[PDB]
Amino acid sequence: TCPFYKKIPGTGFTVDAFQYGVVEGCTAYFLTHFHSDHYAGLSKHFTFPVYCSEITGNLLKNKLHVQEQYIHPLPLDTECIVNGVKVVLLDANHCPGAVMILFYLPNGTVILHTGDFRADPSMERSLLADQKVHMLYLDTTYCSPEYTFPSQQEVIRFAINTAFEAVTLNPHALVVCGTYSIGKEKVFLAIADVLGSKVGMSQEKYKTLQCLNIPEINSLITTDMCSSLVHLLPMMQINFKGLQSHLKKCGGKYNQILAFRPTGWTHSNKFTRIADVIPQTKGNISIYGIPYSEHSSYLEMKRFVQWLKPQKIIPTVNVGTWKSRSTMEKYFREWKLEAGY
Ligand code: NI
Repeated sequence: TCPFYKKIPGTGFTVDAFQYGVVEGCTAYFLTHFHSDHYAGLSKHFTFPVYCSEITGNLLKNKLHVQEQYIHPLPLDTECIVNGVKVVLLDANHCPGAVMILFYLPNGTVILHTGDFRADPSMERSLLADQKVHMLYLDTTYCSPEYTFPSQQEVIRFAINTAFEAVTLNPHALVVCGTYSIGKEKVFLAIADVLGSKVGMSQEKYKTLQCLNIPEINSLITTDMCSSLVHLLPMMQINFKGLQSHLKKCGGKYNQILAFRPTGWTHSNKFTRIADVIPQTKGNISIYGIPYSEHSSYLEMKRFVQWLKPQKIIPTVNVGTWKSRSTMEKYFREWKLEAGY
């Protein structure tokens, strides 16, 4: 049965609620982005209307085989009527195709559902500036002050410099990057660009990337492993065993692997600077864990919420324990008392 935080009061709408069967009263199912916890339950046998971005729509059709007739893509930054309710989709600065959804209820209440997001100051000059928000359905993944990590720009700078240095010293070194979902494409694309290479990957991952509307993508990726010195592999293969096995497969073309594991937050963040990160090494294999986040840091989240000044906050992440829920409620009250709303 569908939890309260996936229901939109005063509508027949749900958000990211496809694993509960037919939801009584739901006339339109919104999907914020193509991550499996959020789409869990959709398949080619779904027959209710699905509203989403163009990109999410490409992925539902090609990867999940949902039928065309039930896919409803909406452009971003555009007032749209759905089943007689005005809605707007906003870029969530998460993975490709990810949105936030603004709902303008028939009684005058305005609701923002963030989906998954990485808050940014640029959101303060979107259509959110223009009117008041009563209720906020908030991605609270990292809602605790221990959660620090650097900017995406700093992390990409570290990766580009690390890779270019290693391959310029040893032209026979291979770079490998792990992936298990869409998102974080900048990691492998920025590294391949500095090396003057395409990125090689499986047929299944190539297909996924072809759904994402990335400009000039045909110039950046390929299924021909041999021609490429940046390879993508499943995240589960990013360990000494998996990589050894992969190097065997390249037929004596390379004698060193340098590998990247983009993680979310890891406790090494509370002591160390990005500059000072060191790999795990065994032999001719080095693995770097880099903190490339597509969710808000605690400070970014706090800034956003203090700017928006919502009347009520409903968390959508970390909701399963009493201790989590109580901790999040304490920070919302500090923020409100500090800012005066
Ligand atoms: Ni996500």
